[PDB]
Amino acid sequence: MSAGKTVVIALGGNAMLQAKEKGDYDTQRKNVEIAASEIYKIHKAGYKVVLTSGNGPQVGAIKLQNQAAAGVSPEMPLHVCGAMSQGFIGYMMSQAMDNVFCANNEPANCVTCVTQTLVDPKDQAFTNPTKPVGRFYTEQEAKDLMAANPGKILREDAGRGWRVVVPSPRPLEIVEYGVIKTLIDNNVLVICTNGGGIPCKRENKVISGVDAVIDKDLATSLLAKTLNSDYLMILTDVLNACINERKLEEIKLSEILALEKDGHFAAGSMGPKVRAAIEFTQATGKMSIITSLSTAVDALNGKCGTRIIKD
Amino acid sequence: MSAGKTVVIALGGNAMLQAKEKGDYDTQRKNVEIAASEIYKIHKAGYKVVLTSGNGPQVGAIKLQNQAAAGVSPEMPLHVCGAMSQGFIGYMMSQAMDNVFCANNEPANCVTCVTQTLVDPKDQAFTNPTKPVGRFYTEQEAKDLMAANPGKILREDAGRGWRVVVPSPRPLEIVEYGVIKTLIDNNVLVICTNGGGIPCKRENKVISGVDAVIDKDLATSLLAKTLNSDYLMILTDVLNACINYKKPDERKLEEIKLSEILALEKDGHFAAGSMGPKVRAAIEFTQATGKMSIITSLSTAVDALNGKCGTRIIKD
Repeated sequence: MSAGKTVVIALGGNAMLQAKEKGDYDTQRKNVEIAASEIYKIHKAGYKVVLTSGNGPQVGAIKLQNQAAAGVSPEMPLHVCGAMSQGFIGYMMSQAMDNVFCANNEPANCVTCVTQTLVDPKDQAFTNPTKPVGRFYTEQEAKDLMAANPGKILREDAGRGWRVVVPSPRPLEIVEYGVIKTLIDNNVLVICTNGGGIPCKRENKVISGVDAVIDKDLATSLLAKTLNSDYLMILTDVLNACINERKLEEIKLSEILALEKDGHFAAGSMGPKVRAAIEFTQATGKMSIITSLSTAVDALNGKCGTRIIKD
Repeated sequence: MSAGKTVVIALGGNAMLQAKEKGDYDTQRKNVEIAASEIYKIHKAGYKVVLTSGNGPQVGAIKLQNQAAAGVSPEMPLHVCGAMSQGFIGYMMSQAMDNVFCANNEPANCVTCVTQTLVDPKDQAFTNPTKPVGRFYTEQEAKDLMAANPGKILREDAGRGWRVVVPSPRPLEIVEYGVIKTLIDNNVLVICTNGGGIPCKRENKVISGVDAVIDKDLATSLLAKTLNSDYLMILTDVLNACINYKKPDERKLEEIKLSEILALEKDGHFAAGSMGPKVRAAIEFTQATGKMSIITSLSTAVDALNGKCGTRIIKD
């Protein structure tokens, strides 16, 4: 209710895609329903919740489809693809949270907000795309893709295969900030900023879309401190941050500020996750949490996960 | 504006598509920008605004893409395509509204909500798909593709040419209504119900999508009344709903009593007509609420609001 602290939670890939599942609808739906049941617990413990997600595989299938059907229907640019993934991802999430609400005989009170994020158009990211999207290929398939379509680039994504890559500039402003705040002030569980937000530039007072995909964690950090949130929570499948064996539990700003200059996090898909938690904790004095989707409430209660706090 | 009366406006194909126009992104955006200018004037008059739209050409496109790409990427069902189209269309609309707000040194206060609409799974519509979506085809390009595409049904979209046709079951409930009313109470300009809502059924307390495209005027009419909005406004490309097309008896519905338009409906004056569901929709709002419903063209909206034009349906 009106009394709850606010937690901003950035769902990950596996809220939706497990390790090399195929992206059909039902598969993703069952994963979302599993996530929703965990989220619900946080709602029931009485925190206000802002939920975000990645959109990596989902925006990549969509851009793939736009490419493959170009001779048959006009191809949409990458920001429009991002928009369409928000609809789809936002649909799945809003519906499963409505269902878990109703199953527990609570009146549904959840929405998905389409979301734009301003970025810098001449960011270096536009001349070296580095953000993996879509499903995994082999280097065998990857090489034919590039041979086949030489505008497109694949790269190795942490031993899972090869993936198409897109420009990923830093998020500067969530355009729908005011509205998101209005909703949370009003006790709505808000889903927003799916996939980091639709990448846009603002020139001459004109917001127009640009072709990128933003880091979900960097955007949610931005969102969380903009909202002056009580917690930033980034969910994975792994209960903590680890190395090489160091398992990070509660750690102070400084020590983890010290571990990241030494690239404990320049090997993992974990660095900017750490980078996003740090910035938020730095900026707000409030705790950021990186845990598994499965121990989320345990973490809030302080029973587990990597928790980062002020000094 | 906290003092404002609320107006629920359904935008038409022409919000996004004009004349035989191609559906590239830039063309459609251009059209949204034009719609947004007109809308801004209603917000600037000081009215609260909930904006809806169709999604027929855009969801059929998306569905086209999923079918063409099915061998290379998993093909998404129609309700999931509906969701994506809200994403696409709501993004265009919000951005456009944002821009016109900024251009007028007014801070952005606008958002699209993904919207689910409940229907009846047994609704006859499911046995008789009727809603044209996507591009137009020759008769012959069409047969070429129900031999090819068994089950996928096409139909003669009104002496313009052939089109895919899908179940259009009647809307029963806007799942996000409460949130939409909360936004409106807080004076946010809300875009929602784009394409009439993602069609869903609710069974045993579980909501799940069904493969359909709901009439967006029916869904909007339903939303307006659930909101007890002050007006419901359906914007098209014709300044008015009309009677006896091409007689010298061709009359122009201007201000008109509920009783009189109902009877006209009953006698089949709009029946073989694009205005059919639009009149049904305004009737249903006005009959439920006593409030004025308006059928106008995008380019004379405020004048309609100001009572200088358009078909304005008033209670008995």
